[PDB]
This record gives sequence, structure tokens and C-alpha cells, in this order.
Amino acid sequence: MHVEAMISKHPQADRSLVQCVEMCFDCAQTCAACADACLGEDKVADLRHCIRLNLDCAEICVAAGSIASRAATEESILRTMLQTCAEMCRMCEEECRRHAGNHEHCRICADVCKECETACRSATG
Amino acid sequence: MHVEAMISKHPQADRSLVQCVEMCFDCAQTCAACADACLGEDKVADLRHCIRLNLDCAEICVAAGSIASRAATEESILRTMLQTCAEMCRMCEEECRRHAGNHEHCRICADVCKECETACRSATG
Amino acid sequence: MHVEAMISKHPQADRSLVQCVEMCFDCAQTCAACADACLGEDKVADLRHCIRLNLDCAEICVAAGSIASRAATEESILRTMLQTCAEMCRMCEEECRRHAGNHEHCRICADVCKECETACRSATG
Amino acid sequence: MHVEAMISKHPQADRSLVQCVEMCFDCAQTCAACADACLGEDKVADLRHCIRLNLDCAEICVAAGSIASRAATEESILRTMLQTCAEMCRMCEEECRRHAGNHEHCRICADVCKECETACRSATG
Ligand SMILES: [Cu+]
Ligand SMILES: [Cu+]
Ligand SMILES: [Cu+]
Ligand SMILES: [Cu+]
Ligand SMILES: [Cu+]
Ligand SMILES: [Cu+]
Ligand SMILES: [Cu+]
Ligand SMILES: [Cu+]
Ligand SMILES: [Cu+]
Ligand SMILES: [Cu+]
Ligand SMILES: [Cu+]
Ligand SMILES: [Cu+]
Ligand SMILES: [Cu+]
Ligand SMILES: [Cu+]
Ligand SMILES: [Cu+]
Ligand SMILES: [Cu+]
Ligand SMILES: [Cu+]
Ligand SMILES: [Cu+]
Ligand SMILES: [Cu+]
Ligand SMILES: [Cu+]
Ligand SMILES: [Cu+]
Ligand SMILES: [Cu+]
Ligand SMILES: [Cu+]
Ligand SMILES: [Cu+]
Ligand SMILES: [Cu+]
Ligand SMILES: [Cu+]
Ligand SMILES: [Cu+]
Ligand SMILES: [Cu+]
Ligand SMILES: [Cu+]
Ligand SMILES: [Cu+]
Ligand SMILES: [Cu+]
Ligand SMILES: [Cu+]
Ligand SMILES: [Cu+]
Ligand SMILES: [Cu+]
Ligand SMILES: [Cu+]
Ligand SMILES: [Cu+]
Ligand SMILES: [Cu+]
Ligand SMILES: [Cu+]
Ligand SMILES: [Cu+]
Ligand SMILES: [Cu+]
Ligand SMILES: [Cu+]
Ligand SMILES: [Cu+]
Ligand SMILES: [Cu+]
Ligand SMILES: [Cu+]
Ligand SMILES: [Cu+]
Ligand SMILES: [Cu+]
Ligand SMILES: [Cu+]
Ligand SMILES: [Cu+]
Ligand SMILES: [Cu+]
Ligand SMILES: [Cu+]
Ligand SMILES: [Cu+]
Ligand SMILES: [Cu+]
Ligand SMILES: [Cu+]
Ligand SMILES: [Cu+]
Ligand SMILES: [Cu+]
Ligand SMILES: [Cu+]
Ligand SMILES: [Cu+]
Ligand SMILES: [Cu+]
Ligand SMILES: [Cu+]
Ligand SMILES: [Cu+]
Ligand code: NA
Ligand code: NA
Ligand code: NA
Ligand code: NA
Repeated sequence: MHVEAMISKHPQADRSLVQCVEMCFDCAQTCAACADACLGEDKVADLRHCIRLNLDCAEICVAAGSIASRAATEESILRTMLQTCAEMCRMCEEECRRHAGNHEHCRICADVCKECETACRSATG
Repeated sequence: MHVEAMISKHPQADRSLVQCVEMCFDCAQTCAACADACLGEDKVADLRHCIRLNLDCAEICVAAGSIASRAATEESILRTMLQTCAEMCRMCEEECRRHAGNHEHCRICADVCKECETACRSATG
Repeated sequence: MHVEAMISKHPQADRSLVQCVEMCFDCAQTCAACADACLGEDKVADLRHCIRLNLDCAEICVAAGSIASRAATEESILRTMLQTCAEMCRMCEEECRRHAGNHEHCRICADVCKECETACRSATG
Repeated sequence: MHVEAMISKHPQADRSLVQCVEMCFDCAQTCAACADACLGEDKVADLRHCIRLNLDCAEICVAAGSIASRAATEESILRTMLQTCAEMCRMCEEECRRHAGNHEHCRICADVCKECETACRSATG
């Protein structure tokens, strides 16, 4: 990623923010991937809620990552958006974690959602 | 839109929700349009904050509209996402409203953001 | 929608373009809805390809709608993006149509994708 | 990113594809950042076309990255979407490159768009 390099060259120019943007995009891709993998499993009927939560988590994480990319002093929705993203990731983590013993893709995704949750919460500080 | 027709045919199947989805997509398109119009004005330097808020409002409104399209009994991020969208629209409305005397596009956008704010807040009930 | 009203107030200011933007957002919402409905069906394992195509069609249609909202004389990706959106909608229509006898949501979605395909192709002219 | 780890655990499971997904998300974030930086420059009126192209490139790159994340044998829009993304990045590169002597953020962005263009074109093979 080029998050850190772009922040330093912004004419209005933060480690917690860089980590948050990086994680949001990582987590968006991972959740989109996890949903698709779940859709290809024999046992897809057991993964409906997981697929749905991953789709919502991918959407929210892209939005949050985009918003945060534009947050390098003026009033912003950033802190509200990051709280919502943290809650989304917490929910998605919980469901992916439940399937992690059965599907390796869900273990990887649950780990990324946990990290993203932490990153987004830390950037609200 | 086909929001109402699709909700009624969902196997797990709400006027406030239909109005919220419709408005989110209307508002996303309107804000994207408003940002582009502002970017073409002689006086673009006065509209920087407006353009930035419109970009964030378009992103959040698409996300909210998508999430809400998937919310037709299971646990959801919906109510959190709709609160964030309502706050986003309130912020964007305020700035577009400030320019409404000068730019007709901003008057139209401020009106749509006001309506979307109301719709999203009403769907959290 | 406010597509037509916003185009007329753009400082750089087209019926085919308005219809294309409107349809892209309608189709994005419809496909997102169709995927979610398919995910809730008893027979979800038969709908894997449909769900996947709907997810891609929602993503492409939002992108196309956004791009087209910013296309009201300068060089643009618009015509390329609209060709891609037309191909996406054609593919998604074909698969939703295949399930239309079994699931009413897929009949509605197939009809919207057909219309969106036509609209996007007509706006490339 | 977790692109490579997720592809290997997909139940239907490609170096060119991994590089393409990674680059699309990098480029989406970079272009969103570049647009915001341009919007904060004294000389924003000279950067209108650059801002507009960056917004379109961010939208297309997210879409392409998402689609490609779901492309790990069945029929797909992938190759069409990647051609469109390659054309988008070529256009955005050209305009960012034109401003690269004046704005360091545009130099970084032009380099990322060039790389993403190459990656997306290589994944169509
Ligand atoms: Cu995230
Ligand atoms: Cu994620
Ligand atoms: Cu999954
Ligand atoms: Cu997730
Ligand atoms: Cu997420
Ligand atoms: Cu999150
Ligand atoms: Cu986040
Ligand atoms: Cu997540
Ligand atoms: Cu999850
Ligand atoms: Cu998974
Ligand atoms: Cu998962
Ligand atoms: Cu995850
Ligand atoms: Cu997950
Ligand atoms: Cu996440
Ligand atoms: Cu996060
Ligand atoms: Cu809205
Ligand atoms: Cu709006
Ligand atoms: Cu505007
Ligand atoms: Cu707005
Ligand atoms: Cu909005
Ligand atoms: Cu909103
Ligand atoms: Cu909303
Ligand atoms: Cu708004
Ligand atoms: Cu606004
Ligand atoms: Cu405006
Ligand atoms: Cu506005
Ligand atoms: Cu508005
Ligand atoms: Cu506005
Ligand atoms: Cu709004
Ligand atoms: Cu709303
Ligand atoms: Cu469409
Ligand atoms: Cu559609
Ligand atoms: Cu469906
Ligand atoms: Cu579709
Ligand atoms: Cu579509
Ligand atoms: Cu389309
Ligand atoms: Cu289209
Ligand atoms: Cu479609
Ligand atoms: Cu379809
Ligand atoms: Cu359907
Ligand atoms: Cu369908
Ligand atoms: Cu459809
Ligand atoms: Cu469909
Ligand atoms: Cu469509
Ligand atoms: Cu269309
Ligand atoms: Cu790209
Ligand atoms: Cu880019
Ligand atoms: Cu820039
Ligand atoms: Cu760009
Ligand atoms: Cu791009
Ligand atoms: Cu690209
Ligand atoms: Cu690309
Ligand atoms: Cu680019
Ligand atoms: Cu560019
Ligand atoms: Cu830049
Ligand atoms: Cu740039
Ligand atoms: Cu770039
Ligand atoms: Cu750029
Ligand atoms: Cu790019
Ligand atoms: Cu690329
Ligand atoms: Na900002
Ligand atoms: Na749902
Ligand atoms: Na334009
Ligand atoms: Na696929």
C-alpha cells in the first residue's frame, strides 16, 4: 500500500490512521474472498449468515477505508464511520470464528476481522 | 426502483425500510453529481469542503443502501449503519445548504440529503 | 431519482444518459436484493452461480452509475464502462432468467438486468 | 494483504491474479488519496480533470479488485472488467503524470496507476 506515502504529501498534513486504512482495505478483500469461498463449499447452506455478514463487512470496510483516506483537521464523519466499521468487524469475526474449525478460509478471515476491529477502534482515539 | 417488489418476494419476508433504501440510492447519485458539478464551477476553490463531504456521503449512502437491501429477522449492522448514514447526510446537508443560494445544484442536493437523513432516522425505529 | 435535475444544473451541461444512470442504480439494488433472497432459499446450493453473478452485477452497476453521474465534454472512461456494464447485465440476466420459473425474485431481477443492459448499450451511442 | 492465503483455501482453487487484486486495492486507495490531496491544493482549479479521473479510477479499481477476489473456473466478467480497469488506470496515469513535477502526491499516484495497469493487463493473459 501507499497510504503512508500519500498522507505525508497531502497539503493539509499519524500511525494509527495509516494502520486503519491499510487494515480496512485488507479486510474488505478478505471478507469478499471469504464470502465467495463459502459460496463454493458443499455445505453452503450452513454458511448463509457468514456469507451475509462478510458481504456487509466488505462494503463497510471499503467505505471506511475510502473515508479514512480523505481524513488526513476539518470536520469529518471519520470517527462515527470507524465505530461502525469496528462493530461490523466484531460481528463478522464472531461468525467467521464459529466456522474456523471447519473451513480454513474462515479462520484467516476471522483473524483479519479481529485485527481490523482493533485498528479501527485505535484510530478513533 | 424495485425495492418494494424484491422485499415482498424474499423467502424471509416494511414501508420505512423501502423508503430508506430508495432514498439512499437517490442520495448517493445526487451527491456524486453534486461533487462533479462543484468541480466544474469557476469558484471551485470555495467548494472544497462541499466536494469532500459529497464524496463521503455518496460512499456511505451506497453502503447503507446495500446493507439495507439485505436487511429484509437475523442480527444485522443495519441500525448502526443507518445512524451513521443519518449523521453523514446531516453534515452534507448543512454544507450544501450553505451554497444553495449560489449554486442550484447544491440546493437540490441539500434537499435530497435532508430527505435521506429523515428516511434513515425513521428506519432505525 | 434526481439524475435529470442535477444534469441540467451542471456548469458544463441527454435522455439516454439519464435513463442509463437511473437504471444502473435500480439494477444495483435489485441484484443485491436478489443475491440476498437467493441466500435465504431452501435450495441455495442450486443458486451459487446466480448469487455470484448478482454480486458482480451490483458492484459493476454502482460503479457505472457513479461514473455516468460524472459524465455530463472531456475525455472519459464512460463508454468503456458502459460496455462492460452491458455485458455484465447480459450475463446476470441469463442466469437469473434460468431460475425465474422457480423464484419470483429472480424473474424480477432478470427483467431489470435486461432493461439495464438495453439502457447502457443505448447510452454508448 | 491476504489475497494469496485466501485463494489457496478456496474450495474451487495463480500469481498474476494475486498481483492484480493487490494492485487494484492499492491503486484504489492511492487514487482516493490523490483526489483528496489535489482538493486541498492552492491551485485546485488546475487539477479538476485529475480529481475527476482519480475518482473514476478509485471506483473502477475497487470494483475490479472485488470481482477478481471472486474469480479464483466458471464463466466470469473478470477479463472484461480487467480490460476496463487497465484503460482507466492508463488514463489516470497520464493525467497524474502531467502534474507529477508540481505535486509529489501526483507522482506517487501516477507510479501506482502505471503498475496497476500493467498488473491488470497481465492478469487478462
Ligand atoms: Cu475493516
Ligand atoms: Cu474483512
Ligand atoms: Cu467465508
Ligand atoms: Cu468479514
Ligand atoms: Cu469489514
Ligand atoms: Cu470494520
Ligand atoms: Cu474498519
Ligand atoms: Cu470483517
Ligand atoms: Cu466474518
Ligand atoms: Cu471463509
Ligand atoms: Cu469468513
Ligand atoms: Cu473476516
Ligand atoms: Cu470473514
Ligand atoms: Cu473488517
Ligand atoms: Cu478496521
Ligand atoms: Cu442517504
Ligand atoms: Cu446524497
Ligand atoms: Cu456540489
Ligand atoms: Cu451530499
Ligand atoms: Cu449520503
Ligand atoms: Cu445518509
Ligand atoms: Cu442513509
Ligand atoms: Cu448527502
Ligand atoms: Cu452535501
Ligand atoms: Cu452541487
Ligand atoms: Cu451539494
Ligand atoms: Cu446532498
Ligand atoms: Cu450535496
Ligand atoms: Cu444522503
Ligand atoms: Cu437516508
Ligand atoms: Cu446495470
Ligand atoms: Cu442488477
Ligand atoms: Cu437471486
Ligand atoms: Cu443481476
Ligand atoms: Cu449490474
Ligand atoms: Cu450493467
Ligand atoms: Cu449499466
Ligand atoms: Cu444485473
Ligand atoms: Cu442475475
Ligand atoms: Cu433472486
Ligand atoms: Cu437474480
Ligand atoms: Cu438482475
Ligand atoms: Cu439477478
Ligand atoms: Cu444490471
Ligand atoms: Cu444498465
Ligand atoms: Cu487499478
Ligand atoms: Cu489508482
Ligand atoms: Cu491528486
Ligand atoms: Cu488515479
Ligand atoms: Cu484505478
Ligand atoms: Cu485499473
Ligand atoms: Cu485494475
Ligand atoms: Cu488510477
Ligand atoms: Cu491519475
Ligand atoms: Cu495527487
Ligand atoms: Cu493523481
Ligand atoms: Cu494513480
Ligand atoms: Cu492519480
Ligand atoms: Cu489504478
Ligand atoms: Cu490494475
Ligand atoms: Na478530509
Ligand atoms: Na439480512
Ligand atoms: Na466528467
Ligand atoms: Na467466481
